[PDB]
Amino acid sequence: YVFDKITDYTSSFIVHTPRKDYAPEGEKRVELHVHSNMSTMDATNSISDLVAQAGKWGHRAIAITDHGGAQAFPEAHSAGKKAGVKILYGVEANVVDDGVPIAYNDAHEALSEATYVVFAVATTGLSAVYDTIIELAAVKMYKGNVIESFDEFIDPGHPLSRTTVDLTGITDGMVRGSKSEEEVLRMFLEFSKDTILVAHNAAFDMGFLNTSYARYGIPEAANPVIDTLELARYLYPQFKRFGLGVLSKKFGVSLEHRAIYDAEATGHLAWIFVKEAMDNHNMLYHDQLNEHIGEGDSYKRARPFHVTILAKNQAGLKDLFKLISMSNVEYFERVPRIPRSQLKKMRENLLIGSACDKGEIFEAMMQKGVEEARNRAKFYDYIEVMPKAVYAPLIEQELVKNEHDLEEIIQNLVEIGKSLDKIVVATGNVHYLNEEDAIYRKILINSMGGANPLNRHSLPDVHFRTTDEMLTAFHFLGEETAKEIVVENTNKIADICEEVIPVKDELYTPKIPGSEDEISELSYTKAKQMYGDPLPEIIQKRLKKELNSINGNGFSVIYLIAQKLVHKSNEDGYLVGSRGSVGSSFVATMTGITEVNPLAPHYYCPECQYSEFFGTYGSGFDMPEKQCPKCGARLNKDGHDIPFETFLGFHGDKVPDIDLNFSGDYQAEAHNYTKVLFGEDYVYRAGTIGTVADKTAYGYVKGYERDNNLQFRSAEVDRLAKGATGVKRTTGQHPGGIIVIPDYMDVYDFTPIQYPADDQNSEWKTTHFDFHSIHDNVLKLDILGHDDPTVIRMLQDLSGIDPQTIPTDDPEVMRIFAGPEVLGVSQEQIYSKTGTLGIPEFGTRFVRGMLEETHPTTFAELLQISGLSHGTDVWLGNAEELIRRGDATLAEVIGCRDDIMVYLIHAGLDSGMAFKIMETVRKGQWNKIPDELRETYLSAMKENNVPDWYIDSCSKIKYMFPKAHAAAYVLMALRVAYFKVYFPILYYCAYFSVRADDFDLVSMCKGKDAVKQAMKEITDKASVKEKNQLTVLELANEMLERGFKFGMIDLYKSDAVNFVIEGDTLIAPFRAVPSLGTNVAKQIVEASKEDLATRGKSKTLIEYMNDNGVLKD
Ligand SMILES: [Mg+2]
Ligand SMILES: [Zn+2]
Ligand SMILES: [Zn+2]
Ligand SMILES: [Zn+2]
Ligand SMILES: [Zn+2]
Repeated sequence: YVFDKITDYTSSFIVHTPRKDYAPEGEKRVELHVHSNMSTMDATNSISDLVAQAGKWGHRAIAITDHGGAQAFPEAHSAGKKAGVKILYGVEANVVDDGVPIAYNDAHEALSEATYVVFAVATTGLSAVYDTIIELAAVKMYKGNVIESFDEFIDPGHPLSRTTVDLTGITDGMVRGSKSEEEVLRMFLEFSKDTILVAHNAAFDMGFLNTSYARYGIPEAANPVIDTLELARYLYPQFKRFGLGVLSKKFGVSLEHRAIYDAEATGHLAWIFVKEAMDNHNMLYHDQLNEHIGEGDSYKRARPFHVTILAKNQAGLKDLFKLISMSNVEYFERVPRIPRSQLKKMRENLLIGSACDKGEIFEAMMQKGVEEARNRAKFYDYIEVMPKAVYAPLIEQELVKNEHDLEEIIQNLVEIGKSLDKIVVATGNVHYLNEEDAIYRKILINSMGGANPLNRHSLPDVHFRTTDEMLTAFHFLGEETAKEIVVENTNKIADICEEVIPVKDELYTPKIPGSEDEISELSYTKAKQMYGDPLPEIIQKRLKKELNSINGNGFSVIYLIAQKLVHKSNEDGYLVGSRGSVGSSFVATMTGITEVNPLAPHYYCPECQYSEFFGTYGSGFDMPEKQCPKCGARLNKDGHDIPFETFLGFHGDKVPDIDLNFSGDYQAEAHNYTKVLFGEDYVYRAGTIGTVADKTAYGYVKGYERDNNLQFRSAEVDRLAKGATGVKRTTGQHPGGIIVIPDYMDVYDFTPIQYPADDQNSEWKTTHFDFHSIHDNVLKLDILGHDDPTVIRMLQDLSGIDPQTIPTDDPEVMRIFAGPEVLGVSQEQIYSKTGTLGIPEFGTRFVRGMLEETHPTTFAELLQISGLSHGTDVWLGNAEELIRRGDATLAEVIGCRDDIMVYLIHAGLDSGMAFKIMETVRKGQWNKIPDELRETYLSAMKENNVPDWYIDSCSKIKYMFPKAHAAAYVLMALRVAYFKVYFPILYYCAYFSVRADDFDLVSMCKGKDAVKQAMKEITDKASVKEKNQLTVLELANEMLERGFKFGMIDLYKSDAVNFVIEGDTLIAPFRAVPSLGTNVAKQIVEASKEDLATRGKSKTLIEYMNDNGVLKD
């Protein structure tokens, strides 16, 4: 089979009828237990392909039930709508019994004075139903002292398996000659009279005893019982391990596992436990031992079991989301846990199921008996019986002795269900699609090793089974029973559930009263202040069209939130930049959200509010410095000719998207204000599902071959890797996204919630679903963090210059981009043609060579450089050769999509056609577009006399950067350049303190020679770290060549993270010193050489300073 590379399903190399459901059309099964790749590191197939498979097999419904999550619900919805297959939305939850009693036969005896027969049993196994006691020990204890002892051996007819001979120190001879049970049971019944039975895991030992009793018609002997396991859990929740040995060790009790020892050990503890129960609490009787049960962290110590929960109706889906959210947020231990009481409250619209062999019913039937399974099954709505293979690992694990006993377990479960009038269904616990895939799942598990108990044994065959396979597998039950539990009951369960929709259809934005009016008032107030009450026609038309598009579509909330966030940012003294197309909005400019002005190049008078508008000038900043005609003030200039259609789309029917680069420091404050704005219960950090990628998958595959010692063709490694790829590995938060839920709706109408990476200490909750499926229905606010706003603010603190006052039309920043002669350093010295090292977006070697080659000296030319840099194929094979060959200037070449549109409309082409042409070129689809469309575009361009090179340039373009983000980058660059060109020490301090994280401090402090040698090493090389060090070292060499110097870290002159300035030397932060740490840095700031070492706690860092000359000081 060609998987890229041809696979025979046996091996791989480097140079078919699909599975069919043969059942009749109406007699197809419904698969009710499906695990997708959203079950963390458990299943490997996407829900989409499972749903597609089901749609080819004619099943009328399928159920998605992942392990503790619903993260495959949106993809499942899409797949079910494509395949015409009904989706039942469920989860495989880990449910913990809320209340597990400590005392079993409630009685009003006094614990301090009662007689305890602390007993124990050696066994042939764990299943009281299919294995028997091989020994019986007990110690009658009083007042904490032993009174009597009863130890006996019981001989099973079969020889003891080597497992028992080892687990239990009992051999066949050891019990070769022993009394019959009937007799040993009667002896223990008389011995255990008028006493309080005691056991560790008293459920296990009481079930065995009662089963043995019932084997001879002996009375059940229901005297009061105590389970030391539960008592220890309740009394010492602090412990995380409660096994006898562990507990015996903790409380200093000695044990080798022979029943006699076990018994004496439990007794030596049980005395302590009962004393603690009587003293530390008010439990002086047996009954009082059960009063406080299932209260508190009880969920944390309980052992979860698998349950299947299916949403009955849309209310049921909301309830499943609330249960998933609570299991993630309130009842999480090493897994999302649902207390059984919570599942009972919310079950009117939930069909609860018995799940798999890890369920309560299968566990009870295989280890406790039909009556316990019949009582537990009372709580479920349907019973799940899987084909024997799924239960095959149990036989290999020796839980079920043979195929005869396993057939007895499945048949009993079918009967118990008919008896209680419950739907019994065959499910399949599907974890993969076809059987060739099994190895896919096996290669994924092996990676976890001892973490996954599934490794201890072999994995089952959990593959989607056709209807006939399931029917044939359960045929062992009978003919009118297999067809019932496979086809009829499953379809009955499917018909019970009403159609559910997990994802909404429209966008639900928050409501702020007076938002449209507020946005209009802000925009018009700013416009009047900048251009006068008799507003110019151009600005009038722009504002009217923008505001009609915004307020008309109900998007004023997006702009209003953006405005409040940016205003608060300004009040704290932080500039907010933007990413995307928000700068294309003049309402965004006037409301203060953006600093880019999308208007046409224009002059405006600061005092008269006069105005003149112009495509002769590419941008207003690139215009003569004229003086106001009306008065003597220097006319201000602005405008970058950015249409709003790029942001609000043609016709303005598009949802505004405002990504704001707030400072890295202030992002927390911004998110907290988004909470204040909408409430702590309606804002959630966005969520991302980190999965396994091919590098990791290849690693896991190679690890399997090494561990199992099997060679694979390299191509087989490749095929196996492409198959373990896409499996959920973890969950994360988006870098700065926040999702807001309308106060007239709750999060559960959209998604469950959780903590990122399941960290319960997280200050924010994330959405359970991907932001990629909830962002078309609720507002996703991108409050991103960027280092640029952190640099400008510190430069303002260091210099006082208000950032806005800085002029971006300076006549020396163009010089910075032409050459370093403005800086006062030679190209030979700074090792770069342009003195733009460290100017945001203008210091990468590639972009620096682009500048050296084209020598731009205008704001429009700098925008073209930024576009050439963030566009694929727009330059290396496009405008780099059109410029070197001399065909076109830097200004003429295509650099941004908005530039494409403006030029096509600067020429006679109609605006609508250009928008279409701009979109086509932006999406790298010009080649893809059919000749009819390409011909319309070509004819229009030629009629407007479009230069022939332009069309050729368009054909090779892939992705083109937006013009507004480019203008933001260029403004930040020009402000940081003002300081670099005018106030160098301040610029250098800000850059290092905010961006530089890796300093070869000793080399930088030594002088130029050292930095030069260090750069050579990197030049000869290299790891990401080496190149980061090389960028910091290059800025260091520029600063050193400029006469400024660095200083060694000073105990009384070094800030923890920020460089300090004295003359032309920046004192260095403690953070820079190799691994001086950040917490250690803060501690030093808070504060003999030994005394300093103490405040810091590291001897190794003390040795560093002792060698670099601070400790010498
Ligand atoms: Mg025991
Ligand atoms: Zn699983
Ligand atoms: Zn399960
Ligand atoms: Zn399962
Ligand atoms: Zn004027």
